[PDB]
Amino acid sequence: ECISVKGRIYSILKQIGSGGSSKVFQVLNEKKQIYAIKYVNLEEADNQTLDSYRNEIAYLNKLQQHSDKIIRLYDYEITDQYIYMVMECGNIDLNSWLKKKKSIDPWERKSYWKNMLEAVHTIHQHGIVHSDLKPANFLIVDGMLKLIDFGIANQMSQVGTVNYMPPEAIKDMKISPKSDVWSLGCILYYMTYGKTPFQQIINQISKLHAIIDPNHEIEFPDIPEKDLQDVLKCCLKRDPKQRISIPELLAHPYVQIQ
Ligand SMILES: Clc1ccc2c(NCC3CC3)ncnc2c1
Repeated sequence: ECISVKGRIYSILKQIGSGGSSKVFQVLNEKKQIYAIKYVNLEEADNQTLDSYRNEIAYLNKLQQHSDKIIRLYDYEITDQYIYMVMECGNIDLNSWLKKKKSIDPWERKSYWKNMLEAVHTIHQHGIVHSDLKPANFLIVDGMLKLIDFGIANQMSQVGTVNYMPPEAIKDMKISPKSDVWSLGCILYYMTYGKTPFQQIINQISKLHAIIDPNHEIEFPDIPEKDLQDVLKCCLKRDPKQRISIPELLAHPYVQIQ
């Protein structure tokens, strides 16, 4: 089984990415170099959907040259019927790795955090707020985290967590770069304490109520890394104005010292 993209033939090893109008394949070029090919079927896509797809592709292509913490787009083919994207394969996505992980090495966690800040800072610098950050949006490649997507794509049953959702998004029923800081904060909180801040709340309506409720205090059990603890408290402030920024996070002792 094979796919051609801009003349070049790729043999398929397996399917990574599953279901929807979109599939991801692990593939090899004729020199046996490994890649991921993202395949999108465009037959049922309206113009607004199409426009979001072209817009994410254009941004991914542009911002590549600005950080190596953003996934590599090598090439693509795009017609009225389909998109093929030839991309960096990597080793494993962050969520699948975290699921099979007993505990995280403090050094690795700090390193992943640095990568995540770098990727997200980069998109913010070009006017993009992701607004839907989770572990699955990060790919581990040679012990480096890379951002897989920018959250621009429009649309593609018991999945789609609200665990990383910021309070101002829920009260808004504005989104800003601080919204990404919250979700990053929930990812780091999960890498620190083994769960996300509101993961205990069974009912989703209740969960959303806890997220926005000032009287609902998030717990920050004492840990050896006091700087890590402070990062979490700064990221998980409900008021976006008082929430720490990415530039402030990049100067934080947690990422700078030792
Ligand atoms: Cl676009 C893209 C590229 C690679 C992905 C990936 N790679 C890890 C799979 C073991 C090969 N895992 C999950 N999603 C991916 C998405």
